[PDB]
Amino acid sequence: AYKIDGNEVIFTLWAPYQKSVKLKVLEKGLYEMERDEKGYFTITLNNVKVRDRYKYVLDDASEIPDPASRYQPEGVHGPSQIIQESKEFNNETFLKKEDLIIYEIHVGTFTPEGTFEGVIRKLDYLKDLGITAIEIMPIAQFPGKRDWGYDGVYLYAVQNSYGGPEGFRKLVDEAHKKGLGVILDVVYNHVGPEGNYMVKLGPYFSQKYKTPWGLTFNFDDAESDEVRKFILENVEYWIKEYNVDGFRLSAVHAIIDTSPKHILEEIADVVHKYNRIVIAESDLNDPRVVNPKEKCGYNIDAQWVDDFHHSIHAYLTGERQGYYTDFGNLDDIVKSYKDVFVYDGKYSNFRRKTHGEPVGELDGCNFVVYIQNHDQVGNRGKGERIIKLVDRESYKIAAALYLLSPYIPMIFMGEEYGEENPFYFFSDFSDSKLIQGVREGRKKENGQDTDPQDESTFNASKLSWKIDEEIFSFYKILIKMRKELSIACDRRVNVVNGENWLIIKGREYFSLYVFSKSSIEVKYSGTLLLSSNNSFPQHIEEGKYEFDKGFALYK
Ligand SMILES: OC[C@H]1O[C@H](O[C@H]2[C@H](O)[C@@H](O)[C@@H](O[C@H]3[C@H](O)[C@@H](O)[C@@H](O)O[C@@H]3CO)O[C@@H]2CO)[C@H](O)[C@@H](O)[C@@H]1O
Repeated sequence: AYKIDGNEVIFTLWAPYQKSVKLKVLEKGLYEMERDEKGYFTITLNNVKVRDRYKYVLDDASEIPDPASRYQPEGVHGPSQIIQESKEFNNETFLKKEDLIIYEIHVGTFTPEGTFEGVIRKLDYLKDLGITAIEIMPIAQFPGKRDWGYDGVYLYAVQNSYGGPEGFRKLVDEAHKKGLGVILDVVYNHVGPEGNYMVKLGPYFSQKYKTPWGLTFNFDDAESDEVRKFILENVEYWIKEYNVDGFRLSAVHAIIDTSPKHILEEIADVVHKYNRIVIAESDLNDPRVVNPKEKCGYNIDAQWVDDFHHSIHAYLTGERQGYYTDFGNLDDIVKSYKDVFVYDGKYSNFRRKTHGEPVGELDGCNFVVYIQNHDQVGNRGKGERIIKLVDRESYKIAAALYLLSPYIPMIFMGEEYGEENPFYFFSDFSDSKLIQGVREGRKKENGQDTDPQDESTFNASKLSWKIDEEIFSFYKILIKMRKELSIACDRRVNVVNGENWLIIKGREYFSLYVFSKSSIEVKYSGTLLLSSNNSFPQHIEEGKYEFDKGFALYK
């Protein structure tokens, strides 16, 4: 994009497809740019200040925003803007992976405001709940106001309608004062379908394959050095310019790289260079994502493990559609509890292939688990939260299973107080083809009948903030007991199961998960820390008990 250099500013556009490019500074001038042989265009200017707006005009005289824009005040087709530029950052995150309890937030819907300011207003509540890091869904500028974020199209530009650069920086600074970390969801596997102008510039995109969401970045073919650079500088930029704590990488199985060093390893190298954390959403069931270099891995800090969610959801709801077909047994939950992946190199009927690989001795803090998140709610056609799909006891049992697991737990916004509103897929394109495409694709892929482009679809997805006190208090105590029992990262657990029950015993605790009234042989003693109802004894000893449906934590 641009580099401020005392009182001058250098503009750089990578555009090998283009014979000649002009810098257009709105209400100032047009300036010819110098071309190097790799196709970078440069010009250094003296008359540019903060708030100045610009575009680049191409060979065919067409005008485009800066692909590396730091701010798009008028959206994805408007001009780019020069910004404030406080390059101020801590050399370390204070976040410790082992203490991580994550809370996923969609900014537009989290709060009536729908902005960063709205999330600042909730920091005290979040802190008090006991979360240690917030995970922000993508903020790279996308079309309109209503989008999950995965249609982001300007990787360095903070969404205008969320409050732009200033709002986000204020959010992170305020989060830090309250002792909360911020994790940014970033998308390096594709670009959204409206408002991306990189195709006219050079081979940003791979000819080699496609994601379900668009063409993917070119990391390993002709001219890919510069595209690797575009992505790697983006990770550096979020750290230095916004003092962000870490990242959640969208769909790393869709980032394909046959280079000698995988771009995923380089991504982690940048984040580790600045002592930050990265988490990968990976559908590979392959420890290489998370293995250290010495074990041939990319050394990413942790990965999402859908198998854990899927085990719990399928078993508790009886659902078997789509990917749930691969799950549904109690055994699947115990397998994920013991071995992390259910598919650790076993035939998948859903995938029609052998899937995954065992994880070895990696500790629990290489993985993140959840009973809810924006996908497991929002990719449902009716967008239902799991609260609508199981009874109250099972909801509490589910919450306990993940929050007391050895893995890093992630809470979906609202889950903790028993939110009941759906979370739908919504979008805000203005290109009529994409408007028709999204409705038709989403109806077909997801069975979504609400219109993604209809504002009511977004309004309906806003949190109500209607507190179920009994559920909220139950979450708070879970989170606190997790910390006090040193549950985190520790995979040394013993698991016994019968038909309709599970007992899980760690170093300092044991839990009873009674799915259905059962006579159970309890091999341990302890004192009761928390229970989902009042039927469990305060002190229990070794013996046989007939329990009603519920959950209890001892010791
Ligand atoms: O018509 C817009 C777009 O819709 C569909 O793509 C969306 C997916 O339906 C939706 O699930 C979401 O997918 C992202 C996940 O939510 C997220 O966790 C991440 O890891 O990766 C996914 C892609 O980034 O968002 C996409 C994009 O909006 C449809 O498949 C597309 O063809 C269509 O372009």
